[PDB]
Amino acid sequence: SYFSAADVYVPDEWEVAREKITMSRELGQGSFGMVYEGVAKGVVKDEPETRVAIKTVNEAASMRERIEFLNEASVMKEFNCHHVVRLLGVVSQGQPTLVIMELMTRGDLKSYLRSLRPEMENNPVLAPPSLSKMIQMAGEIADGMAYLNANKFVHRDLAARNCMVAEDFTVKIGDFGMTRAIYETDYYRKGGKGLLPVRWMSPESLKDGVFTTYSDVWSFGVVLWEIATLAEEPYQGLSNEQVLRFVMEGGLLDKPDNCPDMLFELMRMCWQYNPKMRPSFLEIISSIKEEMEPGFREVSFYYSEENK
Ligand SMILES: Cc1nn(C2CCN(CC(=O)N(C)C)CC2)c(C)c1Nc1ncc(Cl)c(-c2cnn3ccccc23)n1
Repeated sequence: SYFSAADVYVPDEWEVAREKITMSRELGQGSFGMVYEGVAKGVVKDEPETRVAIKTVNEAASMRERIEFLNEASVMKEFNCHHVVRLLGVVSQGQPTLVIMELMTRGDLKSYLRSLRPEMENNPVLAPPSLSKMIQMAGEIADGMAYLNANKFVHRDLAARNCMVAEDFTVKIGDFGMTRAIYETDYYRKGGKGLLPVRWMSPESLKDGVFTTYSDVWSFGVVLWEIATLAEEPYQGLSNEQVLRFVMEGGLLDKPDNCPDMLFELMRMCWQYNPKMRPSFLEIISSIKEEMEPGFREVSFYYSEENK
């Protein structure tokens, strides 16, 4: 009279010995538990030791919660791309439960962009990012997204808060779902389907709640706008409800102050009302590849043999 509904986590080849992991600096609190920086032995080829981020579930959490955490985190096991944050191992044996991730020392891109805003202290400050630096970020994000699309995924929440920034300033698609609870006001719940990033969503997505790679491209345009405004709220001064109506009826974000023409042109291609007229992520990269740093050819999905 029924199918069993019991969820489990099955230890696999990603399991790492607890003795190989040490945790130091606290990075923050996730929905599941605390996240730390640390060091992991033997998790990267040719590296005796690697700096890592360690997501934890402590001894007080329920086993149901524990298993949910492990199965959610495990989605990242399928990916191996320079521009997607890597999962490096799992400690499911004993407690606390650990998931070991590539460390992104400069944080999420929204936080990073906001950190570049001048302080209200009249001190000397780095000028806003150059076109060349913004283009580099764009290409890296687009490469990670092309990789995900090639692996038949739709992201559904592409936004600066869901990209991460490495020590060397490389931007990558972030660990899935790790910042939505922190930037809670970037979401709006209107019904079933729950909390949706309405200010990042395409007109067609706002209309019927379906997401495609075409709507990921729309969101990519909004990310470029975020980069150019240092992460202002899109459609600031419109309520959540007013955004739905504005975008569905054809309204667009304005060209940011001092935004280079090239970048806004790219935004406009992403924001074509008809999804079929938007470029693909591969086509986006093709258009800016001459402006990418030379090493992009060695590490990108775009130039890899997997891009066929
Ligand atoms: C995303 C991020 N944030 N940070 C820090 C945060 C503290 N400061 C912010 C600031 O401005 N300070 C003045 C302190 C520097 C940046 C660092 C190193 C990271 N890297 C990183 N890499 C990989 C992962 Cl999987 C995670 C991560 C996942 N879930 N999760 C939940 C909470 C926190 C992190 C994470 N995080």
